[PDB]
Amino acid sequence: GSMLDGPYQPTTFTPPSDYWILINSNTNGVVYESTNNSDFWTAVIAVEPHVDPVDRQYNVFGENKQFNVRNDSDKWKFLEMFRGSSQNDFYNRRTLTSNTRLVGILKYGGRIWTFHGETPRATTDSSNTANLNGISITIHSEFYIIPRSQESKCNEYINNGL
Ligand SMILES: CC(=O)N[C@@H]1[C@@H](O[C@@H]2O[C@H](CO)[C@H](O)[C@H](O)[C@H]2O[C@@H]2O[C@@H](C)[C@@H](O)[C@@H](O)[C@@H]2O)[C@H](O)[C@@H](CO)O[C@H]1O
Repeated sequence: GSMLDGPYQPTTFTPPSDYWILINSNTNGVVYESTNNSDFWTAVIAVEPHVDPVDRQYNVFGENKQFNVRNDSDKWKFLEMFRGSSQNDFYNRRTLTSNTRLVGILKYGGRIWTFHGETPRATTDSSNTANLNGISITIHSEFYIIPRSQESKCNEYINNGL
């Protein structure tokens, strides 16, 4: 393969450990939905530039939800919405403000890692789970696969683009 392997078309799958999934977001709305149905639900919402605070409807994990969103940047903003238990409300856990429209997720070392902050200085952070292998993802845009060992490149792509 290539080190940067893709693009792959939208699908649902169980990500392999130790590869970055790099998603080229092409629109507003749900970029991906990821859960193991027990303790980990993350959905990322894309919010186009210059959106004043507004309540929008999104379907996530087959549930209509209303999220208040805003973006006061020229860049796109990606909202990580999380719940760690089925009955809890989703909350906005992390954001990534980005000119490149690339969003990253990785299973590595018992945890899920994602990029947050603001390009070109976006950085990674981890999220815990007691069922890492059970996490599946439905990705609604094209994506790429890059080994964790080449995170340096992944970071470059997240921060400066393809
Ligand atoms: C110390 C370490 O290995 N950190 C890993 C993370 O990689 C770091 O990511 C931060 C942003 O949050 C910085 O970019 C930092 O430079 C990164 O460390 C560099 O790259 C990593 C992959 C290693 O090669 C390290 O030697 C190098 O300095 C990484 O994001 C997470 C999740 O994969 O694991 C951390 O251990």
